[PDB]
Amino acid sequence: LSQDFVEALKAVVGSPHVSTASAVREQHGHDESMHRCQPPDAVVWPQNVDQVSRVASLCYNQGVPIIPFGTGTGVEGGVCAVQGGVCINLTHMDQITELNTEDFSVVVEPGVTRKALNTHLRDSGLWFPVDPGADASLCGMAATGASGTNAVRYGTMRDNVINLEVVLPDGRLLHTAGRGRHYRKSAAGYNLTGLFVGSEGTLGIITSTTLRLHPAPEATVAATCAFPSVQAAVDSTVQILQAAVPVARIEFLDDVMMDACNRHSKLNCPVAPTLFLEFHGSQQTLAEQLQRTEAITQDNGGSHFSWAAEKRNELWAARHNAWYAALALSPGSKAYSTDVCVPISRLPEILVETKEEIKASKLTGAIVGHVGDGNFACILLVDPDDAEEQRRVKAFAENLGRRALALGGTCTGEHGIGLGKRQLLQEEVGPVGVETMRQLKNTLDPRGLMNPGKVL
Ligand SMILES: Cc1cc2nc3c(=O)[nH]c(=O)nc-3n(C[C@H](O)[C@H](O)[C@H](O)COP(=O)(O)OP(=O)(O)OC[C@H]3O[C@@H](n4cnc5c(N)ncnc54)[C@H](O)[C@@H]3O)c2cc1C
Ligand SMILES: CC(C)C[C@@H](O)C(=O)O
Repeated sequence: LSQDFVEALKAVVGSPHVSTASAVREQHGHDESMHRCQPPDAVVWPQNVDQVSRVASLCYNQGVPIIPFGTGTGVEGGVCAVQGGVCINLTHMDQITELNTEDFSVVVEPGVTRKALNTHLRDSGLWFPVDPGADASLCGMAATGASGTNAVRYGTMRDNVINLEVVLPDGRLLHTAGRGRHYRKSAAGYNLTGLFVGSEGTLGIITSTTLRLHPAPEATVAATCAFPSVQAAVDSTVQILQAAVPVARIEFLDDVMMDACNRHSKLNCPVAPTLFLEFHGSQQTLAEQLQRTEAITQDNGGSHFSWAAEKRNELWAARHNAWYAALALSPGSKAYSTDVCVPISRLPEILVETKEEIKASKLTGAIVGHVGDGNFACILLVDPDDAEEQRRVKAFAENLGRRALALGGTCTGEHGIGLGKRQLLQEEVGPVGVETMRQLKNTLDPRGLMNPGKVL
């Protein structure tokens, strides 16, 4: 970047809020993925939406790529500056506004995390349910189309984003459903909100998200259930869903994952393929749900439920930190991930096959997953210097993605495409799907400067 351009950035946001220092750029050049750190040419922290718009307009008109940056917890290289440019760290805009408890809605800026929102909401009787394990930017979660353990009951980001404020690549300000609007449903025009959820910073910069809030459950029960086999745990999951038990959380850990979590959390669960379960209801609807869920797990060899405020928090903290538990197995490893999602009836086939394929290869791997959605992740731990191992693990991940596609599923349930799944996406939606997505990309970002090299 020229020094005139850098001074122009400083004129917008203030000198302390622009950095061209290599260390600062390198910290913003990677996420949690394997994709090589590619440092942006500068990092900029806008302090308000007007500044976001002016930074975007300056970059766009000068041919400088723009990389939106939330909390940098993505796992597909979304923030990697493959073509250089300006990384826009959005987290100084950290205000919660327009809290409408009577309407179950709130507006959050990119610096607001789920933990901050739910802390702000304690005593309200409301909470925000979509819970990635990282305390991520809520606007980043809208950008990636995130889900979480609670999504099986309470929906994904797509289900819970009511409106978005978006700075388009050339700086124009768009309120996807209209400025200030919030409602339960609409047929008014084309739904623009859904287009920007899961856009990963390639269509514009989300500067606020209007979120659906949910009533806190009357009563909560959590438990773990150990199984003799992966087949037994996943058959139980499918049968629980087919019986329409409205479980709040249903999470799978294979024996490898469970052992890693034990070692990283001082849980001490039996080392076995395991379901972490949570139920929400009145003290008596719970008794009904438990009754019927235990009957199904018992049919498949599940243990009697090991019951879990403080022990349940411990349970879900261990689950949320599964990524770090797996990385801690061999210190220094980074890791590759998968994220397939299949029709639920095909979930037993693909999980059992994945476990078998992990055994049959040199590969080390742990399995954890939002199986209530038909979704799971492989965590594939690698040496950052062993190029041969990385080639095998990438080949494994691509084969797993293609197997999910063969079953009618999707290559990513929640993490997104970034740099890692672009070729799988082309196979998933085919030539007319690819061209259609590209046409939408081109009308919003004619110059191709909005997070280039990602998704498409
Ligand atoms: C331990 C751990 C557990 C996780 N668990 C889950 C899980 O259960 N479910 C799940 O879905 N993900 C999960 N993730 C992945 C990650 O937390 C989510 O993808 C999250 O939504 C990323 O948010 P972020 O702000 O950190 O993203 P970043 O890495 O900062 O950015 C991700 C992508 O979105 C873009 N972007 C970010 N902010 C904006 C914005 N305001 N406007 C436009 N584009 C933007 C970036 O350009 C990039 O392409 C987990 C990650 C970790 C490390
Ligand atoms: C970090 C991801 C590979 C796993 C994450 O999505 C989770 O469900 O804990």
